[PDB]
Amino acid sequence: VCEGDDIILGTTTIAASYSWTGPNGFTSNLQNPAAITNASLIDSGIYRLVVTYSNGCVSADTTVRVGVNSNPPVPNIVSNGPICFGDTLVLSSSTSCGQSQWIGPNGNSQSTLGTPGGSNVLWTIGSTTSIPMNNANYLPGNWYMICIDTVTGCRSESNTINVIINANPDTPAVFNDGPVCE
Amino acid sequence: VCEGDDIILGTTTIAASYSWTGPNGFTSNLQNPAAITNASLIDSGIYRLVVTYSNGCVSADTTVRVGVNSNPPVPNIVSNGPICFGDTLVLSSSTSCGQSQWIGPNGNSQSTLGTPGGSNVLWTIGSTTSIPMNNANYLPGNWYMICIDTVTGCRSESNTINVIINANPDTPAVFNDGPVCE
Repeated sequence: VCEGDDIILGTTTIAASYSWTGPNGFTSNLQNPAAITNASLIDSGIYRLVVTYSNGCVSADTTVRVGVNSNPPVPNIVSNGPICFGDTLVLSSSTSCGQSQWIGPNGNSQSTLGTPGGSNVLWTIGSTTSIPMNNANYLPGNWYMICIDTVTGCRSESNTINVIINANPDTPAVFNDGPVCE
Repeated sequence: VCEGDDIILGTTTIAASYSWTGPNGFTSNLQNPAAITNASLIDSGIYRLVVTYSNGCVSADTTVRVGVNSNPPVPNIVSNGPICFGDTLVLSSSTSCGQSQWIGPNGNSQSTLGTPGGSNVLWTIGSTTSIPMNNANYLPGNWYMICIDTVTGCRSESNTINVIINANPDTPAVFNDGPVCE
């Protein structure tokens, strides 16, 4: 499991009494002990179960070994600052992440965050993404990043940045006083 | 352990009953007592364990001695104030710290906070750091400092300062009324 997720333990057998023990004070007498929610690295270890039958016989102790994975460090996103419209928008971070899923004003759904890699500015295979002006996601507003661990499946969310894209003023009109003598 | 960290106790043997005692009211009857979280100096001391077997025999009391280290005092960071761009930025503190890890807008990751000492403005071997204008980290914004105890491994975070770097105005254009008679 990855930190913050739930550790689900339980058995499928039938008995007069159940006895569970484990790491960080864990204990239970049920077939399905309450989930260990918001699991931490301290909860990793060996969970064990012994079962007592109505005939007074006691079964052999068996085990479940639960590993807990760390999430990637919280990344710090840095933008190019108050970029002028038409210039390439670059969002990056110094934190090393396997994959990086960028959440813009259009984010957090499968119709936007399509298959990673290739020409996909919102789901890259490293921490830096470049968004051209001719791109649906070239938008100002609050951006964040999710670091994806490609080995464990763990995710860690970033800080939030306000991307500012400035407008280029219109071609100005220029007028004069009309014909003038030499 | 260092204050704020967790004290993890437990045994590896098999018994009918376990009995733990310790400092600050600690007691448990498990093979793996709940962690003492957010450990304080008051939790330091001798933890002890006695184990009872199913045959009625009781083992000898053994010990674990847990020391708890203090964190460095919270340092007060002082900057040079509203420095003009191009001048050297100095961040310092009166608190004596073994190493000092500076967190700027690019901080808190291994790609930024590289090996301490030498030409590394973000990870020094004392409380004062100087950032030249020709440096990636010469940035305005919210800075903090982490004091690192090089003997115990303990860390203590600082206060937060807003560093202001002012722009130098552009070379002004100057115009006049054109040719004038003597």
